[PDB]
Amino acid sequence: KDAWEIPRESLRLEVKLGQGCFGEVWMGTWNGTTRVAIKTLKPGTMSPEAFLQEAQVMKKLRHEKLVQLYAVVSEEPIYIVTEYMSKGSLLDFLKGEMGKYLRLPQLVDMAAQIASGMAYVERMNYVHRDLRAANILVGENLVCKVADFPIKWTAPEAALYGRFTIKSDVWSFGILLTELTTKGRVPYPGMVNREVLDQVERGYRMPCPPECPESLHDLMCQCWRKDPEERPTFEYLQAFLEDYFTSTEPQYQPGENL
Ligand SMILES: CCN1CCN(Cc2ccc(NC(=O)c3cccc(-c4ccc5nc(NC(=O)C6CC6)sc5n4)c3)cc2C(F)(F)F)CC1
Repeated sequence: KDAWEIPRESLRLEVKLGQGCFGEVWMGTWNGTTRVAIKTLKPGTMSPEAFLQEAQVMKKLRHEKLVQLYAVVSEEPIYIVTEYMSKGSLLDFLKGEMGKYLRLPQLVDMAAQIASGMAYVERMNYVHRDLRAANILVGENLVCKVADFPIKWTAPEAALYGRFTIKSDVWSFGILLTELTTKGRVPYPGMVNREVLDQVERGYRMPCPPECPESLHDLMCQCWRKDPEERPTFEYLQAFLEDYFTSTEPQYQPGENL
C-alpha cells in the first residue's frame, strides 16, 4: 500500500467507458479538479496482485506519451486512476469521425508520439505485447499515448513461441502503422488469424496501404522483419517518424485519405 494509493472520495466516477471481463473503465474527476480515466476491477473476478501488476507497471513508467498512472485504489473495489484522454482509443478515433480528416502528417505525428511512448517503453526494457491502435489513446491536440487494456498485431515469435519483446512490439507498431494509415481498418483484411499466422510465416506482409508512402510501408516492413533483432528500435522509429516529413517524405503532398 503505497504513495499512489488514494481515497475513492477524491474520485468522481462520472461516465462508464468500457465493459470488460474483470472490470469497467470509467471517466471520472480526481480531486474534483483533474479529469481522469479510471480502470475498475470487479472484486472476485481477478486477484488484486494480477490486476495491480499493470498498475505497478504503470508506476515505473512516467512518460509524456504513455498513459500516466495518477493514483490507485488497491483495497477493493480496486480502482486504477490515470490521466484521461478525451478522444478515446486511437482506434475509435481513426474509424470514427475525426479520423476522416486525419492525413499522413497527423497520422505520422501520432505514429511519432506512440513510437516515442514506445521508445520510452524501450528504454525501460519494458514490453507492451499489445501495441495496437486499440491501445493508443488520443487526447486533445492529437496527443496519443500508449495505453493498455490479437495475432494480427502480434509478431510471430510472440504469437507462436511467446517471444514477446519490445521487438515484437516494434512488429505490432508496424501493424499500428497500417491501422493509422488505413484509418483504423483491421490488419490483414479478409484474412483470419490462422490465415495470417500461416501467411506471415510464409513471409506475407501487408502491401502498401492505399495512398500510404512506400517509405512508411518500408518502415512497417522493417517492423515486420521475420528476424526480431533486425526490427528497428522505437528510438529509430520515433526519430524516423518525428523527422519523417523532412528526412523521408519531404515531397509529401496531402491526399484524398492520407
Ligand atoms: C508484460 C506485458 N506488458 C508489460 C508493460 N506494459 C506497459 C503498460 C501496462 C499497462 C497500462 N495500463 C493503462 O494504460 C490504462 C489503464 C486504465 C485506464 C486507462 C485509460 C486512460 C485514458 C483514457 N481516456 C479515455 N477516453 C475515452 O475513452 C473517450 C472518447 C471516449 S478512456 C482511458 N483509459 C489506461 C499501460 C502501460 C503503458 F502505458 F503502455 F506503459 C503493458 C503490458
